[PDB]
Amino acid sequence: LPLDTTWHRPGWTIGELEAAKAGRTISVVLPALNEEATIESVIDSISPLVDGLVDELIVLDSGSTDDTEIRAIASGARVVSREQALPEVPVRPGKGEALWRSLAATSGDIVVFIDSDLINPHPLFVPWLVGPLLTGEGIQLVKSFYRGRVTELVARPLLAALRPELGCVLQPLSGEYAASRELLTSLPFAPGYGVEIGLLIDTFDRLGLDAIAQVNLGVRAHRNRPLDELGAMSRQVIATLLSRCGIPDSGVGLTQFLTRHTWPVSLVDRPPMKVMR
Amino acid sequence: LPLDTTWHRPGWTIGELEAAKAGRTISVVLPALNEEATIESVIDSISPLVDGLVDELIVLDSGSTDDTEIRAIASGARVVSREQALPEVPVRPGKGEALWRSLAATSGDIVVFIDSDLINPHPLFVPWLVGPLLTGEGIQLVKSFYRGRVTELVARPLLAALRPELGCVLQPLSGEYAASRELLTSLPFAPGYGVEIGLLIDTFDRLGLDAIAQVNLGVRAHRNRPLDELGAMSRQVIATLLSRCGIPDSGVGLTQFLTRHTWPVSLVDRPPMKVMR
Ligand SMILES: O=c1ccn([C@@H]2O[C@H](COP(=O)(O)OP(=O)(O)O[C@H]3O[C@H](CO)[C@@H](O)[C@H](O)[C@H]3O)[C@@H](O)[C@H]2O)c(=O)[nH]1
Ligand SMILES: O=c1ccn([C@@H]2O[C@H](COP(=O)(O)OP(=O)(O)O[C@H]3O[C@H](CO)[C@@H](O)[C@H](O)[C@H]3O)[C@@H](O)[C@H]2O)c(=O)[nH]1
Ligand SMILES: O=P(O)(O)OC[C@H](O)CO
Ligand SMILES: O=P(O)(O)OC[C@H](O)CO
Ligand SMILES: [Mn+2]
Ligand SMILES: [Mn+2]
Repeated sequence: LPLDTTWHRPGWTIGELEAAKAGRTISVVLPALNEEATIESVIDSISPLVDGLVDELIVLDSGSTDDTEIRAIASGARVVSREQALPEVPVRPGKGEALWRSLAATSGDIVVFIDSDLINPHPLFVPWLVGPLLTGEGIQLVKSFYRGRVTELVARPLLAALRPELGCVLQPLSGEYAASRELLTSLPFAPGYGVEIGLLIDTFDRLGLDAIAQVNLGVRAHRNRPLDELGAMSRQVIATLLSRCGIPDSGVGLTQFLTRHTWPVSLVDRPPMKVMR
Repeated sequence: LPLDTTWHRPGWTIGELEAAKAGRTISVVLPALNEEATIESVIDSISPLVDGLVDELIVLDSGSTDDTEIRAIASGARVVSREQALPEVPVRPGKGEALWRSLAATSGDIVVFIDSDLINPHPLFVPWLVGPLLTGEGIQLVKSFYRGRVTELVARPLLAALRPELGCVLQPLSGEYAASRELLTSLPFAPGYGVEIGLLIDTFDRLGLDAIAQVNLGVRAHRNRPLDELGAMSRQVIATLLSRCGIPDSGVGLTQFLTRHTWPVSLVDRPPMKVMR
């Protein structure tokens, strides 16, 4: 593949990777909205790395109203609200907002994102993801893949239509990935569920494929959302993808008939966090 | 809805509808590719209308290699191959080809399409669909709806993005619909699975919503295809939708990793069947 792809279990040990840091730091961010059932398992999969390979782990709590925050705290995680991450700026809804704000609440040269709704995640996710950033050259972004309705019906076919160079990316919508701060604070952040696809297209347009790697995380399980919520997610993915391709989006939310309901869509990106410096 | 929508069971009787024909004829087309398990049930749901409300029923056999044709014949249906429908023109693959060719093998002023993979279809499908064409004014196209992964994730959200006026169409991808010959032979036909969405957008752009109605057919069951085949279907739907919206499509087929496989996509429409006159 024209895309650096690690097809089998990476061979790097935790101690090698740590040596390879060479003064660089690593932050881990778990965005979370109402994931009380899974958040503790995810934090626990990663907290053993802290003060070693990982210099920092935070939960970016994105407005949870369940026990996400208390359970995360009881697992020893630093929990940061959207408001605390960036208090001069009023909070908008959606995942992209949470991730963008997380840049202001972390200081790692490398930032790793892991969804907090994962079912029994491997403790090597973070080592496997930072590998190419640490030991490669010019890699600034690493995507995960795994053995994807929105992914297989919406994002990959749309990429084939409009950015076929990215056809080799197996899981463009993957919530597990790592990237340099220099890259992330230089890119705008799409709102809502548009954030991954925006980052991928923006990264590629700006640095080309050679700046991107992907690593196999094996098998993945997570919360299965209802079709209607996916419809809304897909709508936002489309809105962001069309925008990156110079195509005007109507700005009209998807409507569904159960009576009538209109879901929000946003055509507004957050600017590169750099301007907030 | 700005779209003429019949929300409950239509009240027209078969005898009223027949009276309303007023010299107009009605053709029914069942496109079929390897539907031996369901084809007989579908034909039988409709053949009682023949020589009455329905003047003509054909199965457009689209290259079947199972018992579709023999079973359809044994149910008393006229079976027409792609080659027989239009023998001067070599056959291309896909559904859109079959439907376009079916225009050459029928002569009804009204043409009704019904998928041949339906599980126990109602015998009133055809009466319910021709209703607005017979008793309305200016209606040239009638779509069905029902209580849709490609539909809900790809087509409706893309329509919301690019032709939001069509947001009120509940089942844009529905295989059950009827339209005037005058309309159908005036429109190009998208290849493969692009044919429905192309017809809807072309119809709207040319006649506006007032020329379109939709009728509730209740509940629908059909063959559930694997995700990868849907991926390919979605790719073609996207290709056709982008084209109708003036957006250049790469022409690159969707690739999937199981090793690598590329599915065909086509950017070539068939012209209005009128030019073949
Ligand atoms: O407003 C939100 C919505 C989600 N999340 C968190 O983000 C993660 C992913 O959200 P989820 O609802 O599980 O998304 P998915 O349906 O799995 O969507 C997939 O595809 C999306 C589009 O790229 C990605 O954003 C997701 O990370 C990816 O898992 C979860 O941990 C959530 O807790 C927030 O923090 N705030
Ligand atoms: O090359 C082909 C492919 C399909 N068919 C027939 O067309 C009908 C619909 O095909 P199907 O594979 O069942 O499509 P769906 O997955 O159900 O796709 C839905 O969405 C598509 C995109 O609009 C429509 O074309 C379909 O009619 C609609 O049911 C079936 O009776 C097939 O026998 C052909 O005749 N030739
Ligand atoms: O929830 P699924 O089964 O529709 O697939 C979700 C993938 O992990 C992300 O698109
Ligand atoms: O086969 P489904 O369940 O994915 O839905 C199919 C609809 O009838 C057409 O998009
Ligand atoms: Mn999830
Ligand atoms: Mn079907």
